[PDB]
Amino acid sequence: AEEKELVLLDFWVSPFGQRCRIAMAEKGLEFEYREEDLGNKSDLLLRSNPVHRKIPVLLHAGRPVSESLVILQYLDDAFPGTPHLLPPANSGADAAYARATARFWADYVDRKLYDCGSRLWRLKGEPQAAAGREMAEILRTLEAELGDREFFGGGGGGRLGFVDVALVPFTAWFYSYERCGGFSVEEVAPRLAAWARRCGRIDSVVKHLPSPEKVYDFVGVLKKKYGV
Amino acid sequence: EEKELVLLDFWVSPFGQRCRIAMAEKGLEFEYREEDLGNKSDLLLRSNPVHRKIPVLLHAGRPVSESLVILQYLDDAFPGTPHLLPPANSDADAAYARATARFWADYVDRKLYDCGSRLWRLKGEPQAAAGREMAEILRTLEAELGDREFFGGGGGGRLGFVDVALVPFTAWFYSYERCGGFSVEEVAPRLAAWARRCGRIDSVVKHLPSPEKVYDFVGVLKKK
Ligand SMILES: N[C@@H](CCC(=O)N[C@@H](CS)C(=O)NCC(=O)O)C(=O)O
Ligand SMILES: N[C@H](CCC(=O)N[C@@H](CS)C(=O)NCC(=O)O)C(=O)O
Ligand SMILES: N[C@H](CCC(=O)N[C@@H](CS)C(=O)NCC(=O)O)C(=O)O
Ligand SMILES: [Cl-]
Ligand SMILES: [Cl-]
Ligand SMILES: [Cl-]
Ligand SMILES: [Cl-]
Ligand SMILES: [Cl-]
Ligand SMILES: [Cl-]
Ligand SMILES: [Cl-]
Ligand SMILES: [Cl-]
Ligand SMILES: [Cl-]
Ligand SMILES: [Mg+2]
Ligand SMILES: [Mg+2]
Repeated sequence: AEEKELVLLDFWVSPFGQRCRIAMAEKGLEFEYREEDLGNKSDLLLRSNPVHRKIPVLLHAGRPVSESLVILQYLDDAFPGTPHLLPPANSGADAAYARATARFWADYVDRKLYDCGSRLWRLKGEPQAAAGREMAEILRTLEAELGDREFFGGGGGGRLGFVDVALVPFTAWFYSYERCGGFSVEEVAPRLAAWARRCGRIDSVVKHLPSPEKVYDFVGVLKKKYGV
Repeated sequence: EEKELVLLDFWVSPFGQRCRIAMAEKGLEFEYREEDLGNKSDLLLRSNPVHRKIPVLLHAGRPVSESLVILQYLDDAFPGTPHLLPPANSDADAAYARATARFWADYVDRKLYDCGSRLWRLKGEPQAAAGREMAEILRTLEAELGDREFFGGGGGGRLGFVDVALVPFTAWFYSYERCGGFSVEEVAPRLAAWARRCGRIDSVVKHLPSPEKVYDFVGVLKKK
């Protein structure tokens, strides 16, 4: 008799499923994690997300919610007593505008990180370097939005907000972006690097993110799984 | 910035048309400004510097971009007006209904625009292929609507989040049919029916062009 029967269909190295893991951890919500083999998807995943057949999928008392950013908003809507990722406009202030800004930047993460990152290990030579330059600029753009704040959330909450959660799993890929793209996050976007180190000390993030070296090793298998 | 709301837009954009419809549904007046996409205004470049795309909604000079974002902003910022998404804490299944609505609106964004463009862009068996895929997409939206009057709640009798997201694309159905070799009536009749019902609603009459005008525009796109 707690809050919820939560189950998460996921894949260990997924940045998208990691979002939902961190958000539940942040919220004190316990869940059953089920590892899926994406080459051998389970009947339950295929039934629970028939449209996309992707993880993560969150099942709350047997009813599925797909798409990581949708699950994140759900975790606020469905559990109003837990610390919120987006400010409730249920208190007015500049809440409405702050929510819109947060959705814009989470959307921007969804549009840029995964796809643009993947080019870094799918391409080689100059095309790879060019993809690296675009990655650096994406990180500079994130940096610019963070400005002088401790977190993307705005703010003074001292904890992870919606955008922070959306972006933080990719901090585990920064190393891989560095080696493949030919730049250093520290040089290109020092304040984003500092943000990644701050986030990296937070228990939810420590728990749910793999190390940069483990991700680099996975990128290694991906780099083979495409050309040969 | 004469009235509170200024919408930077492009006349035939289905994404801007969502915002126009949403405001009309909410009783919110706004100033409409046409952007020349080959000559973007300084105001647009400054307000959406990240993507440089319309629509942009400026509420008392503050920009909100991304059409689905704007729709949610219009509920959040104007809580007294008719809602596109049911309020989470104000059925008691609101949380789940909202997630379902966001899921489907995302589906429209991920499929309609992109699958549709291919239909006029390409010209042969690839065009045909695009055709095939659009038909399954419209079929999938049909199955989510099921026997309901609107994608939104129901009992209420008005457009919700997903209706408004998708409705402008109903003006493009004729063009998809022509370009991709299929019939909406054959592949998704209940969806065709939904489109007709929405087409009697004041906001939709006002802000959507006719299918023929969309098709002519498609023809202008091709010639170029
Ligand atoms: N829009 C998504 C994408 C999630 C996604 O890309 N999942 C990958 C794993 S990282 C997947 O399940 N696709 C399955 C496949 O490769 O067949 C979300 O935000 O959750
Ligand atoms: N519509 C897509 C957009 C692709 C995109 O997001 N490009 C990334 C690299 S993967 C980028 O850095 N774009 C320019 C920017 O975000 O400033 C396309 O043109 O193919
Ligand atoms: N993410 C979308 C995209 C809006 C969009 O695609 N805008 C197009 C016009 S329909 C645009 O502004 N393109 C600018 C250009 O062509 O440079 C939204 O929902 O608002
Ligand atoms: Cl693995
Ligand atoms: Cl199963
Ligand atoms: Cl709660
Ligand atoms: Cl290459
Ligand atoms: Cl902060
Ligand atoms: Cl560097
Ligand atoms: Cl431009
Ligand atoms: Cl299906
Ligand atoms: Cl209904
Ligand atoms: Mg750029
Ligand atoms: Mg700099």
